[PDB]
Amino acid sequence: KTPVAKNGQLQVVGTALLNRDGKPFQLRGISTHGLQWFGQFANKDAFQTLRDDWKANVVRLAMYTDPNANGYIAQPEWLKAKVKEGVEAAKELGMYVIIDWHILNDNDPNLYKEQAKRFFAEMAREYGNTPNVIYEIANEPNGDVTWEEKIRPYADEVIRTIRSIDRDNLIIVGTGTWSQDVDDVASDPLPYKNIMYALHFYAGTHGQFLRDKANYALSKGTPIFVTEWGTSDASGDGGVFLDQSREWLKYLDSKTISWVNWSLCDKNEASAALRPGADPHGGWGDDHLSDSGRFIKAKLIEALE
Ligand SMILES: [Ca+2]
Repeated sequence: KTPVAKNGQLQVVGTALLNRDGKPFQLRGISTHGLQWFGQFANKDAFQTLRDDWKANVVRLAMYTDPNANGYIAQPEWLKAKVKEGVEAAKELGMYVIIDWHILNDNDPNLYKEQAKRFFAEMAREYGNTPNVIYEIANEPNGDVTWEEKIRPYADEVIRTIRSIDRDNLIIVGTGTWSQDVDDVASDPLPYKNIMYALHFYAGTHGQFLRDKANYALSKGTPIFVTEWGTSDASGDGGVFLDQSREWLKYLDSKTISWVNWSLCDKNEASAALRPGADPHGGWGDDHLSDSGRFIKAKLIEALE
């Protein structure tokens, strides 16, 4: 029985994500790399391998926005079509699916706020009628871009647009310093239904100092969802950090915090789950899973156990 058939319409109560029966529920899965670069993996066959064999219950569609990255602003119809294919695939498989407005070098989400509103309004009219879709409205605010000054104002307007159409599907809002500054949200939280706040980390870079920030946020009532994390270090030059990854996943499991690994592609970098040449349509043998991918697959299987 599929994840969506078993869990239905999710709800946020306090810090906690719950399923349709009010039971605590953890989403676990993996993100595409940028759809403009590694979109070949965002298909129903790859996703079925993730569901059936890896035991993932969520996928994330990383739609870069920055036109210099060949993001949505440079080629909106072509990228929107990829997002739709990804969402339709997830719907057919009964998986949850995150539509990620993947800001990064465009470090202030306000830069493309009008485009974000129109895009998410469309996504909500198309997909807001079933439980699957999750709207991630600003991947990683960074630089001099704070909760009070820039992120919350952006989020309030985009959330009002979404909530005028889709009253209940989850919305996840990024936080300052590449979605680290979750401890700033409680100073002025958003008064809408089913909102959670992003925490991102790399196992080779972040440790207890960032877990303390998460705990502080949780203690003030801020719901956290890890929409992106890596097994490598921030630069990616350290190889993989599996004992540090295990420590982080133990922490997230203890708090029933949902998590999404980066990334499902075959780029020659430590955080990529697949080895170069891996089949876009799934069924990956061990030869084409990287050290990171082998670990993530095993952890997902173990969690369902
Ligand atoms: Ca809905």
